[PDB]
Amino acid sequence: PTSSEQIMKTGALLLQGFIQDRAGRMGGEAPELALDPVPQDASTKKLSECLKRIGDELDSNMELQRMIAAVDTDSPREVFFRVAADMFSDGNFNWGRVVALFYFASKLVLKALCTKVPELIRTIMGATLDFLRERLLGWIQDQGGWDGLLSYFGTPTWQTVTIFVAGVLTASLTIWKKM
Repeated sequence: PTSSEQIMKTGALLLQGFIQDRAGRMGGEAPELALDPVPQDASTKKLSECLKRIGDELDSNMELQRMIAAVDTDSPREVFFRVAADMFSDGNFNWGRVVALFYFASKLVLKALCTKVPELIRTIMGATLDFLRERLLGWIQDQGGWDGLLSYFGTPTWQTVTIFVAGVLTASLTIWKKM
């Protein structure tokens, strides 16, 4: 539950489930994912549904979409890390930054699927989970695991929470664009 193995596993399945959902929206079963889909249990599915709803709102943030559409790199891992390290360089973590990270990593993977480069999939997911372990694992264990993500976004004005999620990601992309 709060074990490092469960926290890593849930992070992997959350990232996978979000990518697979967007993959299916664009191409049904056609996209070559190159990671085996894992059936999700009841608790993890609730987290995946939360991330799905936040992802849809982030998709409708114009400034953020402009910034993400502006990344066109042969090395998505390098921009992923620049954004990840900047976002968490302040040392004041909360679930909105975690969500923004998983959202941005998923978009990087989707641009690889959409360009028929399935090896970037494992590279980006590997980097995301490595970053999860090195930077975020201690804080998530302190929170009691992933369940608190659900509390964070469980309010009627979750869209106002999501302004700050989009905001922190836009700020780190602006940093990377000036690097």
